[PDB]
Amino acid sequence: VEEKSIDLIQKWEEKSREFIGS
Repeated sequence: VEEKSIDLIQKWEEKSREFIGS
């Protein structure tokens, strides 16, 4: 299994944007 991990570090690629966004 290695799909769950991709969700935890993809959500982070949107999190990054949450940075300077807020």
